[PDB]
Amino acid sequence: KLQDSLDAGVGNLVDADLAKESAKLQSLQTKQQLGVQALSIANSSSSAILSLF
Amino acid sequence: KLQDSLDAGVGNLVDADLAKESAKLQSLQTKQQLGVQALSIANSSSSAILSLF
Repeated sequence: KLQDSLDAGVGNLVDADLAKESAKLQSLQTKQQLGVQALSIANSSSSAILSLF
Repeated sequence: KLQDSLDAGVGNLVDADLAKESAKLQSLQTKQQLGVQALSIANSSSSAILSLF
């Protein structure tokens, strides 16, 4: 019983809660796509000046 | 006879009614599956915003 409680305690110390990581994963994938889109918007600022010339 | 009645009384105090636990077990397994499905629905809320960009 003592060996089982030491192993369960190690699990309390280091194990991930995977049900919570699933939510973090989905939101982070959406954030990465929005970040690529925002960088694409920032890249195009120079093209606006071409119209004046 | 007194020893048998003391042992039966301990059983009245602590024993589980397993026919009732079988119903609780089945309903709880269904509830766990529905909870995983509900968490899966909640995880997907961010993906709706990607359409606007």
